[PDB]
Amino acid sequence: LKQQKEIIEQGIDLFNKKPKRGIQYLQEQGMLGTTPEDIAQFLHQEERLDSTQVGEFLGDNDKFNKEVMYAYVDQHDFSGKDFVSALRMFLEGFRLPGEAQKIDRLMEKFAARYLECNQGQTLFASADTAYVLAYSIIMLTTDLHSPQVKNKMTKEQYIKMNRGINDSKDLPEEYLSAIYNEIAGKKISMK
Ligand SMILES: [Ca+2]
Ligand SMILES: [Ca+2]
Repeated sequence: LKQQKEIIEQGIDLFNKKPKRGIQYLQEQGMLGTTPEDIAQFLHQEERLDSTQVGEFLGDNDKFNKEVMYAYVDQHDFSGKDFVSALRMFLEGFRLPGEAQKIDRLMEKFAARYLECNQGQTLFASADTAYVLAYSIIMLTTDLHSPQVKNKMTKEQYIKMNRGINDSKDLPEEYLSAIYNEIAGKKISMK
C-alpha cells in the first residue's frame, strides 16, 4: 500500500520472514536509516518484530550484523551493580538463538557492556569473569528449567562451572549460591 504507517507494518512483516529483507525494504522506502545505530534503535522500538528472528539477526556473524548488535547492546544501561537483573533486562528483548557460537558473541558483548557500566564495581576481575558467569547462567536456566534434563544441575555442580584457571579472578561461592537460588526460583524469561 501507500501510507508510511502501512509501509512500516509491511517491513515488520517481511522482517519476520527474513530480517535483512525487512530492513532493506524499509531502507528502500525511506523509513529506516542505514547506520548500525538506526537498525539497533528500530530493533529496540518495534515490539512486534518476532523474538526469534531478532535473536538470530543479533547473533549472526556477518560484519554488519555484529555492528548492529554492538550498537544494540550499547543502547542498554546496565548500572546498579546487579548482574542478573542486567542480564534479565538484556534477554527480555528477544529470544536467545540456539547456535552456541551466537550465544557466545551475545554473552561476550553483554559482559563487556556490563563492566563498562559498572566501573567502580568490585566482584569481576575481568570481562572474562562476567562472560563466563553470564554463560553459566544461560546454561543453568536451561538445565533447571527444561524438562528434557532429568538430572538437574546442582548448586555444587554450578559452582564448578565457575572455576579455573583464573583462581582469584574467581567468584565467592556464597555469591554463586545466591545466583543459583535466584535462577532456580525465577527462570530467565522474555514475558
Ligand atoms: Ca534487549
Ligand atoms: Ca531469552
